[PDB]
Amino acid sequence: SMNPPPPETSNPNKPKRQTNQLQYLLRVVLKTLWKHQFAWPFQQPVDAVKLNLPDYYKIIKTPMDMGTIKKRLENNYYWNAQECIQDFNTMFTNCYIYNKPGDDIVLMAEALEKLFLQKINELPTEE
Ligand SMILES: CNc1cnn(C)c(=O)c1Cl
Repeated sequence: SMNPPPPETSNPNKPKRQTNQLQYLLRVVLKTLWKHQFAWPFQQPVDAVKLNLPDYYKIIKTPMDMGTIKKRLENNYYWNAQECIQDFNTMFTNCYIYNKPGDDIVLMAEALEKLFLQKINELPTEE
């Protein structure tokens, strides 16, 4: 079984804007998570072929990862901050759905989610 194509990261047919919250999601949220000791498994799409996990994309129909989110933010793919927050939420939920609770990857995802929630609880004000 092949990997699926990665999620779309640009689209010239959508209007674009810079906002306080979107800037914060890249400059603070993404950048801070990216530096975490346990960020590496979440920095790019899950390579189910190399991991020999052909059931990964049988189970996970909405893949998401921080590499994709980073590109989306850089490419102004999101109009609303919540679209980006939803992508982070999806990334964590995918990990929890697919993996066994005792797996290191879940411990890692949970550590990142803790940091994520700390950062989004300090989201700046909307225009
Ligand atoms: C490299 N990241 C991985 C690898 N395997 N699985 C099952 C995952 O959920 C993740 Cl995030």
